[PDB]
Amino acid sequence: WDGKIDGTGTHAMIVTQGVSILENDLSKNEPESVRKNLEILKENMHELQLGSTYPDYDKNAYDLYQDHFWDPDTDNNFSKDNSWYLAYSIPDTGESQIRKFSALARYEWQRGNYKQATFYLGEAMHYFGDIDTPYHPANVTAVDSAGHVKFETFAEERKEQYKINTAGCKTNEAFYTDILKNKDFNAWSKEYARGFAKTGKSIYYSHASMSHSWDDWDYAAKVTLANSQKGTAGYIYRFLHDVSEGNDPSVGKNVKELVAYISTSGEKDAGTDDYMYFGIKTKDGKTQEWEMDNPGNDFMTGSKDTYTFKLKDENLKIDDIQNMWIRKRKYTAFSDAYKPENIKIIANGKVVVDKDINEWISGNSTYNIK
Ligand SMILES: [Zn+2]
Ligand SMILES: [Zn+2]
Repeated sequence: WDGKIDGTGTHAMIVTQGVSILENDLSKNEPESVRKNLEILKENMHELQLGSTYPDYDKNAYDLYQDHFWDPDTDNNFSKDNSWYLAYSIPDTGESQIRKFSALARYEWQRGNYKQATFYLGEAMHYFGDIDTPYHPANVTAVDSAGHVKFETFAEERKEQYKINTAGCKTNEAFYTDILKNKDFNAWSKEYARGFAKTGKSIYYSHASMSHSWDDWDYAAKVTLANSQKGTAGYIYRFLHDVSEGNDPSVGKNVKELVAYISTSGEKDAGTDDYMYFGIKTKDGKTQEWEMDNPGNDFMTGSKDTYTFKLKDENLKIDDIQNMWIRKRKYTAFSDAYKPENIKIIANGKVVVDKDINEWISGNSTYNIK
């Protein structure tokens, strides 16, 4: 979807309606906590809107051209066994970004940081809207500097006509009730989002592609924006319940993957061009290292980088992981010290490590974070 850096545009509309939807569908016997947390979200509407649009303008990433179009099965494929050379981190997908930002949002809300939490939530919804955008050609045709395409700008000038204010039922009915059943947030999200994304892919072939008429486009925008709004409301509903009832999705399950959200200091020369690795050591002495690499320029000054690591051993619990570290290895003979500001590690939907560092890492050395 289209959006603007000031928090306006299609993305912001979706997220704004996501709240109205909840405002009207929330049944009477819903817990006060859910109801009062919704009020806190509404009071931070602007932040929700800024988060909803920010990913298309984020300048603290990898200095690459934005493109938010993936095949709906990408995440599922990357999850299968064998289908990936484990020494390499897994690429970021909209599907995985929903989970990352949702985890960051929950962690922040529980520590009282509502503004930061809302922003992160908005970012999670931005990616859900994307996978719900019916645009799936092999070759993309960008029309602006933010990587948007013509279908999105077409929907943008007509966004107001596509609004909805109800999911179709009350939160005490099937749609909302089914959302709370799966205590495994990450598992639920995967199956929940694919549905919207596949329907979106189908709509692309039958209505939204460039060969279809304007009426087909208007209809495509109508049905996919309704799905996006509804789907978004469902996410926000799940979020409110998760943060209200102190719900933990990682409850006693295996850790097949770890996610690193690294904040590099804004101080001059803090970023590095040297090789960077992440590693872990179990209670039984087994170790595994991964190279943190993405298509763009990694670890830039003041950047916020993301790396997904798939484990060899799929039968380890979070507690079995004793140590965690990052390691630098010289690319050239010239100095290129690295200064990370903060490092968060996520496992099964929960922020298990939140560490401020603000220390220089030089030469070929290892910095332990746990
Ligand atoms: Zn978008
Ligand atoms: Zn986007």
